[PDB]
Amino acid sequence: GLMQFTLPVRLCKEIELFHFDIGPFENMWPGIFVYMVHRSCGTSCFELEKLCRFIMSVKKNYRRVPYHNWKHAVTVAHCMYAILQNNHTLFTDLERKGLLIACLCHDLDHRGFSNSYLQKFDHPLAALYSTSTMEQHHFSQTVSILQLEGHNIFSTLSSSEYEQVLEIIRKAIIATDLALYFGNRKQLEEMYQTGSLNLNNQSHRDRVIGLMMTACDLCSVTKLWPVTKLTANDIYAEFWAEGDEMKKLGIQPIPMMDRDKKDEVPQGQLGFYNAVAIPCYTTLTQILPPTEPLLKACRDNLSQWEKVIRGEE
Ligand SMILES: O=C(Nc1cnccc1C(=O)N1CCCC1)c1nc(C2CC2)ccc1Nc1cncnc1
Ligand SMILES: [Mg+2]
Ligand SMILES: [Zn+2]
Repeated sequence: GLMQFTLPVRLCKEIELFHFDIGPFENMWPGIFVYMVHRSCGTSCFELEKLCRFIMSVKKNYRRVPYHNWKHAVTVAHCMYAILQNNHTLFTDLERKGLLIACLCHDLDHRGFSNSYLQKFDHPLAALYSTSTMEQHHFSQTVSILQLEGHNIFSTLSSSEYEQVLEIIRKAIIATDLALYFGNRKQLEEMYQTGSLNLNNQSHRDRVIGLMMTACDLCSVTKLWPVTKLTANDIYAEFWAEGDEMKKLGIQPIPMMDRDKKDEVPQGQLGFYNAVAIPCYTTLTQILPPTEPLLKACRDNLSQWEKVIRGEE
């Protein structure tokens, strides 16, 4: 109970910053996450014995894929931890509990393939879940791990607190379906400009939390340039693997996914930062001013990709 986690000084300090990289030492990532839960939620809110067993079962059910892996889970959790700490009073004790857990579990058992690829392959998961295929599977896996003996970190919540937090986690994980992001941000944009945004409206919170999940999920675009550049390699390793599999099914893949069209990556990133990342963090900064560092960082990286095209690296 009096068992704080501490981090080495540089981590202790840098972990509060949005642009923090969790490092190449796998074995520290659980302590990092526990540290985040304790400082964000309390040393009280989860029985340590149970959290650790949950964290290690979640690690076990991420696969050894280049991008959608255990490292991504904790990177995404970290970003949500930074947002919650810089917007202390805007969130309930329960939202803080469920959101860090939602981020850790949001890509559980990802196989390194898009919802589209499942649909054209005709994967059983596409039979069982027609939209947000991987995302409904990710939530399904979360509930599975929560139902293993000695794994229910939510044991101490009232029945109604319990349905609230599992409903936050479910909406949170579904929101990470980037197909849903576009409309969800358009509505938040419209609601913020016309000033009808109201954080006591539950349907309004849901949208705001959805955008936070999109923000946290893309936070590799908000790191120092060298982290962003090297993460971009990982994401393209999966994209091209998927393109190979599309060709294997007799389907010309979109260029993003074609390893022959590697030349066109820097323009691809421009499109992405402009169509997705920049608008995402803009609307998020508008709703939550303290998140501006994510927007500043995203812009630097957009500018870094512009330098790539102009042959300046
Ligand atoms: O780069 C990404 N996507 C694209 C690249 N090239 C072309 C088109 C796209 C694209 O998805 N769209 C949709 C509509 C706009 C174009 C990208 N995608 C995603 C998910 C959407 C899967 C996550 C991160 C990403 N980048 C990235 C991540 N971490 C470090 N550095 C860079
Ligand atoms: Mg995902
Ligand atoms: Zn993700």
